[PDB]
Amino acid sequence: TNNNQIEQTIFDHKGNVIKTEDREIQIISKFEEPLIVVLGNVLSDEECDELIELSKSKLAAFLDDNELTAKIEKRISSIMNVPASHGEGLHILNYEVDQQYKAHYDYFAEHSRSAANNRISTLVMYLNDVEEGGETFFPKLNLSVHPRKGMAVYFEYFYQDQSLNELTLHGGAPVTKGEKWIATQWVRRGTYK
Amino acid sequence: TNNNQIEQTIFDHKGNVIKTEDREIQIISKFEEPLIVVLGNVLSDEECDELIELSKSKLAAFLDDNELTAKIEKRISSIMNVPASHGEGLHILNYEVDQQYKAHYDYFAEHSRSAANNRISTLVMYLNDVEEGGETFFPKLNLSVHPRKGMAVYFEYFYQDQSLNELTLHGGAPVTKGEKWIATQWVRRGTYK
Ligand SMILES: O=C(O)CCC(=O)C(=O)O
Ligand SMILES: O=C(O)CCC(=O)C(=O)O
Ligand SMILES: [K+]
Ligand SMILES: [K+]
Ligand SMILES: [K+]
Ligand SMILES: [K+]
Ligand SMILES: [K+]
Ligand SMILES: [K+]
Ligand SMILES: [K+]
Ligand SMILES: [K+]
Ligand SMILES: [K+]
Ligand SMILES: [K+]
Ligand SMILES: [K+]
Ligand SMILES: [K+]
Repeated sequence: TNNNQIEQTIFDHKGNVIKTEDREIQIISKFEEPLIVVLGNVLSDEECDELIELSKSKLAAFLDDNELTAKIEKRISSIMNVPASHGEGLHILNYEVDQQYKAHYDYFAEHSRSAANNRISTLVMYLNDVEEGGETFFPKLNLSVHPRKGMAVYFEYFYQDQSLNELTLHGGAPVTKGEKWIATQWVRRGTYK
Repeated sequence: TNNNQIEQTIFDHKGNVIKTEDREIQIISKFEEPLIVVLGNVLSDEECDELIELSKSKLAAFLDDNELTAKIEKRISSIMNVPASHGEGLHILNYEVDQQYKAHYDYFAEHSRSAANNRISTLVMYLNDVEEGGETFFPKLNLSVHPRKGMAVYFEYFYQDQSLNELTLHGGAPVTKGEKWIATQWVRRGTYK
C-alpha cells in the first residue's frame, strides 16, 4: 500500500524513452503538475487489434487473463512504476459516433467503499485511430490528448495537496466520425490482485 | 500583415489530423491557451536526414532554397495556417552533448527594429532522436515536449492579452546523451519573403 506521507510523483521516468523488458516506450510530452505524460509506441498495432478482438469475442468490460494481457500488464507496470498486482486489469471501452465520457475523476469518492483501496494513477491506451473526435481532455488544465493508435496518456492523482488531484478532471470527447477503442489500466493504492 | 484587432488563434485545425496536400499530419496533444500543439508525422525520416545533410554540406543556419525546402515550407504553411511568404525559411540547429538553449521568447523586443514585422508563431521540427535530454520546455506552463524524429511542436504568440504571449517562454533543455537536430520555422506578422 503506497504512502505519500513525505510532493513526489509515482512516475519517475527520466529522459525520452522507457526501456521496458519487451519494448522501448517513447516519452512525447509531459505536463508536470499534476503529472500527465503522453507516451508513444506503448502497444504494437497487432496488440491493439487483438485487445479489440478479445473484447468483441467476450461481448458475444475487463478482459480475461490470458498471456497477452499478462504481457501487457507487465509492460504497463514498468511504465506506471507500480507492480501489476495493483492494476484492476485491462478494461476495454468502445465509443461509437455520438458517444462520449463526460468530465469526471478516476479516484473514488472518499465516503465510498471502493475508496478503501483507492486508485492513484491511470493509463489510457488508444487501440485504434479515430477519424474525428474522441480526445482525452482535461477541462481545468485546458489540455487535450488526441487518440493515436499505439499511443497512451498517463496521469496520476496521488498528491498530498488535494487541489492537484482535483485538476486531473478529465473525459473522453464525443466521437463525431468513426469509432474509438481504448484500453485503460487503473492502479490502486494497495494490492488489488 | 495579420491583424488580431477583434481572442482567436491563427492555428484553426480541428480534429485529429491535418490533411496537407502531400502528407497527413497527426495532432497528438493541445495545450489550448496559449496554443501549443504537438504534431506527429510532420516530416518523413528521409526528409529529416536530408535537412541534416543539407545543413552539414552548407556548414563546410538558414538553408538555401531548393525543391526540398520549398516543398516542406508549403506543407508547414498548411499546418501553421499562414502563407509561406511569412516564414523566415528553414533554420537548422544542432545541439551536441552539453549544449542547450535557455528560456527565451521568439517574438522580438518591442523597441527592436525586427519588431516592425514581428514573429507570431513558431514550429520546431525534430530531425533526429535524442538519446537523453533536449526537450522543448515551457517553464511558466510546467510543460515539456520531448524530441522525437518526425514530430514537431507548434506554438503561437499573437494574443491581444500580452500575459498569454508571455507564457510562451521556452527553451531547449541540455542534451546529456547523443545529439539533437531541429528545424525551425518562424512566421512573421507580415510578408517576409
Ligand atoms: O476516452 C478517453 O479518452 C478517456 C478514457 C477514460 O476516461 C477511461 O477509460 O478511464
Ligand atoms: O531546442 C528546442 O527544443 C527548442 C528550439 C527553439 O527554441 C528554436 O529553434 O526556436
Ligand atoms: K491493423
Ligand atoms: K466498465
Ligand atoms: K457514502
Ligand atoms: K491547496
Ligand atoms: K467513416
Ligand atoms: K463498431
Ligand atoms: K535515418
Ligand atoms: K541562427
Ligand atoms: K531599442
Ligand atoms: K492580463
Ligand atoms: K551515445
Ligand atoms: K554531431
